[PDB]
Amino acid sequence: SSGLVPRGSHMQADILDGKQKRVNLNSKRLVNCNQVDVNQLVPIKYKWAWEHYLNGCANNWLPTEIPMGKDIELWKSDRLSEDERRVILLNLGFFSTAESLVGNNIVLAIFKHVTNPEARQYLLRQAFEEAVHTHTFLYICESLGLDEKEIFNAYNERAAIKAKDDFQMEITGKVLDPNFRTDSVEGLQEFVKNLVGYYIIMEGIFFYSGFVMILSFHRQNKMIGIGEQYQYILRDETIHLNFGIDLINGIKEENPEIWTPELQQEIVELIKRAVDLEIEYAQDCLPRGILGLRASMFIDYVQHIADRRLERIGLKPIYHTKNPFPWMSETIDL
Amino acid sequence: LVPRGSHMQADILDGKQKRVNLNSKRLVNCNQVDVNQLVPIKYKWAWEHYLNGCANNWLPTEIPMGKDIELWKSDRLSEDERRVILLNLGFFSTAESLVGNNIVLAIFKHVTNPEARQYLLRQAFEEAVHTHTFLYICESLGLDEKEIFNAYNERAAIKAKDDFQMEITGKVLDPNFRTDSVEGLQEFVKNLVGYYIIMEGIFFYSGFVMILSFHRQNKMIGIGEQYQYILRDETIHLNFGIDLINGIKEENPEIWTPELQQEIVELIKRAVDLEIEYAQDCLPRGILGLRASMFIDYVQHIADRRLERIGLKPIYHTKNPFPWMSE
Ligand SMILES: [Fe+3]
Ligand SMILES: [Fe+3]
Ligand SMILES: [Mn+2]
Ligand SMILES: [Mn+2]
Repeated sequence: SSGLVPRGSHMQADILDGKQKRVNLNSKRLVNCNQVDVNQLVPIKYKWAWEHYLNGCANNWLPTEIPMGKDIELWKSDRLSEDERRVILLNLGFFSTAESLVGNNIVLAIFKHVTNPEARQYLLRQAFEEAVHTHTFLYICESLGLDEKEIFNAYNERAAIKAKDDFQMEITGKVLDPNFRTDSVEGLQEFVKNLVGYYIIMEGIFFYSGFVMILSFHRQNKMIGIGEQYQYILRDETIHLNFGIDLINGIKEENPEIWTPELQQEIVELIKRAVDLEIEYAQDCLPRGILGLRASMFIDYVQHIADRRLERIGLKPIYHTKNPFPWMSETIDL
Repeated sequence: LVPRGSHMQADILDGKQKRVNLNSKRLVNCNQVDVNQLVPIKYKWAWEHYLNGCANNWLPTEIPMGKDIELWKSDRLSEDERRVILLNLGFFSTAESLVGNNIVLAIFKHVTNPEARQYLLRQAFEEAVHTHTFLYICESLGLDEKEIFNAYNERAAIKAKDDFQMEITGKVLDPNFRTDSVEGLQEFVKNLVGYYIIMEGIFFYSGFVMILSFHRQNKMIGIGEQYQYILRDETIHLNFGIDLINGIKEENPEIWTPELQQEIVELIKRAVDLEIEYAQDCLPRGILGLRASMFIDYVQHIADRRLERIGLKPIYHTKNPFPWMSE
């Protein structure tokens, strides 16, 4: 399309004042943007957000496409230990509802206050991916003949799962309040803490420990169907986390006055609390070791990724621990 | 039988009470029961819509625009033919966002059911794809994107439609809005009629016809093919909307007063008038295969079909002048 503009190829305006509402690119903002029309996608300002959207759209998969026959045979055999089963069941219990918590938070809390069409475009992709992930866990329950009411209620029945999710509810903050606003320093700091709570802590910390447990099974040729689905989930979660980081940093950069010593320290403490709860959860999963996994490795690993998340939002590492699972940064071609 | 250790043991031997009773679940106003837990699924129609939507994955960038680009830049299309294309792109480019934003900002909060929400997530993402489609068309054809996207502020017949949409949206966005009263739930249902029945069910279908008529003549087939994928999505959106409205009615028969029914009929009547006005702005003279008078019949025909689906009497009794749109 480098050819001449043909005559008659523009549409005539019959509202002479309408032109003024065309969106100026440099007037667009991540939050508190009421000066321009939020319904028009164009012109795109946040290329990073649009890129995340395009990348996510290229990652389409469904749980129902992954064969579970071998997982079914292994699950029904005596070849899995009781301790191996416990790891699997606790993870399916935590994940089955965690995805709904992330998904509902995108819609009910985040979307409204991210006043930018290209970022909202990503958010709708992300929320849909959370639906696919919830579907995954129903598909696993039904494939393996598990009691799905038992699995989905896990966060009310297992203390270490509940403590993680109650912590999540607390960091959700006042954002769900219908009268909550981001057009003050306090409001915007509150909103960023929600973003840290969901992108950095829930998706960036609480999930990864489960990923290691399940992908370890996969590495050992056990439950490769569940493992393959978690691989697709991890591919999604990586983008989710990167968008969150970009959103947080962009908001900081556009509103530098919210990023105070006090807020920074508050964020570190929430992350510290999250690390402890994740370690406690890992201890509940592994009271005894399974092949290549024990609770003590998760002390180092959870602290390690916590450091990586901290750096990405401009805060200093605080644990300085080794990563006992370097294979988690392997490229998987799906 | 099942192997030993296939169950998680509770250490909150008290949390089992929070398991969801299937028959406790409701479409709206359901805060007795844990809305985060998907299972047990009560509304199978909603889950079915979700699965069907997921099998329909497409991306506008999968569809070659080479032949469309060549045709757009040549002298082969008349000024009148270009006019139909530009106005439709103008309307659709932002209307998809209006629908997508309403799902999230209005509908999701008040549909207190996980399987129905699951579908809403799919629908909202589908609207994001549709929006991407219009950006892709603009970039491909070298159109002034700000001119196309701002069309609903620049063209009277388009603005009239979206001003009407804003009115029928109601107070649903208001922080003080609630559905736990007859009046509240009636207003919520009117928003559902406004978006599923009117916007998606009438305004969009009329535009489908205009673009797909080009496709039928082998003109702008890249755009046409994208619209076929959009229509495929839109069929399910409408089907879900109709199920949701009827489901809410059945569970809350007190809202479906003679007064509400008549209110809804008047809203559909106005929508019909506005779409006919829009069709006449699109086709002041009429191009090959398209005259404004055919849209008088078509808009009325589909409005009748939508009325029947939500238990209202058809009022126009006009025939379908585009039998192919059925196929
Ligand atoms: Fe995620
Ligand atoms: Fe739609
Ligand atoms: Mn997820
Ligand atoms: Mn649409």
